[PDB]
Amino acid sequence: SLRLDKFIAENVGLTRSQATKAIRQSAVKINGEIVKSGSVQISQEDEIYFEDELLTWIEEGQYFMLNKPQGCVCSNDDYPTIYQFFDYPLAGKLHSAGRLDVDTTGLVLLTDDGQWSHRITSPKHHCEKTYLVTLADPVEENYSAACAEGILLRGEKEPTKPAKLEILDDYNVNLTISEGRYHQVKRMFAALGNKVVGLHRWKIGDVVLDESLEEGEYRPLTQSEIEKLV
Amino acid sequence: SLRLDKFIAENVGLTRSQATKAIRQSAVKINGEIVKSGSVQISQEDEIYFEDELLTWIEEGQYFMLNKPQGCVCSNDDYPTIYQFFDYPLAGKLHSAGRLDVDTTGLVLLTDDGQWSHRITSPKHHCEKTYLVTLADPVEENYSAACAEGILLRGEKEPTKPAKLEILDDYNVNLTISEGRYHQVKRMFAALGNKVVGLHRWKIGDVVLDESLEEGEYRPLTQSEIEKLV
Repeated sequence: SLRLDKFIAENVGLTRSQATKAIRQSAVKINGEIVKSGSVQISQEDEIYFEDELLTWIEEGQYFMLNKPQGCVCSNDDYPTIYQFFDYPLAGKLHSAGRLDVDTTGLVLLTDDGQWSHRITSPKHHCEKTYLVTLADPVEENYSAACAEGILLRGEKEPTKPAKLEILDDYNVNLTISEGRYHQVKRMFAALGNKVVGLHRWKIGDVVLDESLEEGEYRPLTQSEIEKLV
Repeated sequence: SLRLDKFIAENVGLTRSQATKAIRQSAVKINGEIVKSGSVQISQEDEIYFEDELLTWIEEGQYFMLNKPQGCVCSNDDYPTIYQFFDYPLAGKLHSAGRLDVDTTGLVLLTDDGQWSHRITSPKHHCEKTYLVTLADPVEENYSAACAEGILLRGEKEPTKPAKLEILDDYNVNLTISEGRYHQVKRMFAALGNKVVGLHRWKIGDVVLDESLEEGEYRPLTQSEIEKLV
């Protein structure tokens, strides 16, 4: 067996200090339990989680893009999960690099590489995520400026970071955000007096969801896509 | 008349900088519409909202505690509101010091004092709120430690601040939090693998909900209670 902090540092690509801080911030679990000590000994009989993503003991280097349908979640284990779209043992070696809510559709990246996935979801790297947002009511003239300036939402201590809004038509826009607060997009438009009736992610960084993928289908990423994301 | 930013600063008790930021961040409305220009002139007849709480220009000093029932919301706007329990014009000169979701019951403080209410709900402050929480599945031994040491919720950059959990029985607990993150209580228990099926607030600071109040009933706060929340 080996130390939890050594495992987290090496598998998530963090310094021992960063791994220690993550552990202190309740970001690390052993078999579903929050663990606050980096000295705890672990083995392959243990399932290790970082920000709720299951890390594999046998990393090989696998990367995929999935077109997620509604009605399923991005957890390894109420609703079915995205792992139903993969066969075992492959399904058991993967975790996600940015989850999508149960009814949000689109681009979900799956990988067995914890260093790669963390770089993608790390706030510091502020990776851009673009969503096709369909609204119940017509877009208003103040939307673009509000998104660019930032919106102070109830339940938040800070306003949303500047986001880029692109109007497609009166009921559809593309919104690019470099963060992912709880139900952020839904809350942003609700704050503006509208309602999100459709949410589809089609881009992360410079990687676009393969439009030939039906919902539930996935394909391996190309080396170019893998490299562009980090 | 006066500038929207002067009104917000004086009424909510913010610095001119904070007021300017809140307005630019779409947290302020004039007669139900978001206004991002602090220079806009307003009269006593205009209805000003800060994060959807209706403020009062000429404060008289009213403070009440209401026992909120399920099926109603805390706002002036799908369901009936808690202001239905008040007669006009009083109902139109009050706002809350901490809102509860539609099916959450219990203690809601109503007032026309923007500074008093702001301090109670301000993220910069740490006013304690205690809830009787009923869960779908049995509570677990480690719940207390988890709440005391912090839980990292999806959508958050930092773990929840220290909270106090008291187990009452197999499906009920009292949880005291000094934070106000979006749907925090529900998300905390969801993170622990459970589900809140019942939620009743009975204490804010050292002020306890009057047990003699039937749902829908309210009473004025005593001077002692008003001061305890100062």
